[PDB]
Order: sequence, then C-alpha cells, then structure tokens
Amino acid sequence: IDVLLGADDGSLAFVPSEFSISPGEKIVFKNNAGFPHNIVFDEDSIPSGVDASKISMSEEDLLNAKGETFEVALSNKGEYSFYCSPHQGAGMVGKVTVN
Ligand SMILES: [Cu+]
Repeated sequence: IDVLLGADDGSLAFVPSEFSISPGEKIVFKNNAGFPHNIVFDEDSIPSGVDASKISMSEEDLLNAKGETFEVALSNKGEYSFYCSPHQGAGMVGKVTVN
C-alpha cells in the first residue's frame, strides 16, 4: 500500500491516513509535498508487545527529499496509531489496522 507524505494540494496529511492491511503487506510511505516528514508509531498506541523501534523512524530521523520512502511491514494484528513528528499538531497523523 502506498501512502503519500503530504497531499497533492500541499496539505500536511498522510494519504490515506486510515487504512487496513493484512500481516507482512508492505506499507511504502513516500515523500510527496511539504517534506521533510517522518513516520513514528506511537509506542502507547500499538499492539501488545510490539517493539515500536522495529517499525518506526525515530522522531529525529527525517525523509528529506521528494520521492524518498520509508517501508515497513507490520505483523501483529490490531490497531497502530502513527504520526509525523514535526507536523503532528498540524494534524499529520494516521491509524493502520492489521487484520
Ligand atoms: Cu510530516
């Protein structure tokens, strides 16, 4: 599943921001507009026992250039909330459900 980092109109959003997937399916987060961006899973809002570091950028890490990507596949079922660190308050957040 491809997820744009920044919408095509410049909005500071993941597109899509809420979506499902099945275990092992690639998520490719791609810098689109308004970069730098990053993808951080919220360590308090992911499934029991999941290591957020295995699936996240750190908050200090950035994707700098247009078209740069961060790929992650999730395994464990349940809800995972994530955000872009520098743009979280602007509303650049999302939630993926592994089902
Ligand atoms: Cu961002």
